Amino acid sequence: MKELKYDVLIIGGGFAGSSAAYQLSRRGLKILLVDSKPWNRIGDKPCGDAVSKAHFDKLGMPYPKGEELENKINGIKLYSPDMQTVWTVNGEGFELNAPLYNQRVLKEAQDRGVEIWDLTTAMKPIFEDGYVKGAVLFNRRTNEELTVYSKVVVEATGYSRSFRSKLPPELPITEDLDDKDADVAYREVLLTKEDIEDHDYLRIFIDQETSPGGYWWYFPKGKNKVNVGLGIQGGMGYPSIHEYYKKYLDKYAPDVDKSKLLVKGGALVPTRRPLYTMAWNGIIVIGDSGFTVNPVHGGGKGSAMISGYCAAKAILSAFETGDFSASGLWDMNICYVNEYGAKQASLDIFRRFLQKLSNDDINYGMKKKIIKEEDLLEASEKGDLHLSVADKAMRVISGLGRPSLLFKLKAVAESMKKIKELYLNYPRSPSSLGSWRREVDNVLTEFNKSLS
Ligand SMILES: Cc1cc2c(cc1C)N(C[C@H](O)[C@H](O)[C@H](O)COP(=O)(O)OP(=O)(O)OC[C@H]1O[C@@H](n3cnc4c(N)ncnc43)[C@H](O)[C@@H]1O)c1[nH]c(=O)[nH]c(=O)c1N2
Ligand SMILES: CC(C)=CCC/C(C)=C/CC/C(C)=C/CC/C(C)=C/COP(=O)(O)OP(=O)(O)O
Repeated sequence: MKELKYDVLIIGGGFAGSSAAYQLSRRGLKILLVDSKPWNRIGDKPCGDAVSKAHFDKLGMPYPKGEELENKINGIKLYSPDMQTVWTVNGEGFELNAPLYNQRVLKEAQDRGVEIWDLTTAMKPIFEDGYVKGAVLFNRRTNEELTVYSKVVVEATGYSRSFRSKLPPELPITEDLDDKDADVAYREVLLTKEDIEDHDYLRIFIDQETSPGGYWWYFPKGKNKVNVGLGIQGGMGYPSIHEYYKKYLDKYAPDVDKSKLLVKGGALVPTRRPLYTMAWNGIIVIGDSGFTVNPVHGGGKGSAMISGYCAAKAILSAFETGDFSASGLWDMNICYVNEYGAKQASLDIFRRFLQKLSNDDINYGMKKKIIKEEDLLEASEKGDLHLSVADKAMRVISGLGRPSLLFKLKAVAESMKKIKELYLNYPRSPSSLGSWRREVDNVLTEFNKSLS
């Protein structure tokens, strides 16, 4: 078989892989990125396509321009199940043409020295002496099977986790996730018959009956075009999401023209803390493959880009030291936990609480102003549930005259506090990973039982 030598092999060219490629470019490294999809389809996984502007501003990723930016976003309207209470959170963001932006990032990375092979699948790892050392690839453009050696593989295969899942199962980098720690989500993009009211605002609709464990959404892509969809929690035995969509679409999108559909599709999305380690010998995992998605609102394009930024940093450091061991690449973990992972862990707890609340609970809490709509924004910043907020919330619901899980909010805050402390003390080396992990698992196990 043909054998090639690269510094870095990036597997997957979505927001995660393309960010890593972009952030590693113009540095004199020999980099190959591969994706199973043809070029003009790269980036087209079903998504609501909404990304906060802050992520581009902090990472130095290109702003979306032209046909890439479908609609400027100025905030989000959050709807109670009975739709009688709406909370507004203001903030700048973009409704993207995801494939068009994604492909432009890749083409610029390519112009900046990164080699790209589309229609190419990494079929199996090269693994020897405890190290990932590359991949066997099948290039369906050339109908060639190729062996590529790399100092580091960047695993950016999305939810498929189609490379790291083929590594020896004893390795931390092969960590799987519980079925209940992901959503299935489905969306369509449609034209609308009436102008879209406040089209610069996303709409998110909480409802445990029409989207159990997730939510419905209505994300305008223009004055007369909307991305509408829902996500529901996995591992709960729920019926087909396509059947939820058909049944309740009219509730959330009565204005759409069902004859003018531009795109439709679904996929899985992780909703948990990240991989306990995103680094091992000769490999870093990023994006959905590394469980980088915000457990509460399900947004992962922004955090995918953050994970690509951290990966590039750790890899550049590893080429300085010559150390591509787990230890040599460990800054991946330190960087990612700092930038988003600790926040995710806190929100992993909070998610579990939200998914157990009833519609009556959520209607009541929102109507009684259990929190300010402004406290929502502060909490979303680092995923913190502060004392004064929790205490006030408890006083607000103190008149409620039925059993409710809302009264567990104080204990939720306590568990969030516990897990945040653990992530603030992320293991400085691989040799501490195991005992730290068991501490985190114990916090989660104790929390689960508290809600049962
Ligand atoms: C319906 C729906 C809606 C939303 C969202 C998800 C879903 C399903 N999310 C989440 C967000 O879309 C998601 O977190 C990111 O797109 C993940 O990007 P990645 O690059 O990690 O994976 P992604 O799956 O995008 O890319 C993985 C790539 O790897 C390739 N690949 C896989 N295995 C391979 C192999 N062995 N060899 C070669 N290539 C391989 C695939 O071809 C693919 O291009 C979201 N996020 C957000 O911020 N805003 C939102 O609006 C939403 N809404
Ligand atoms: C549909 C699924 C599965 C996920 C969606 C993921 C989401 C909700 C993405 C929204 C991203 C977006 C457009 C955010 C902009 C709106 C907003 C409130 C941004 C807040 O960011 P900040 O910059 O911190 O706010 P400020 O500008 O007020 O400081």
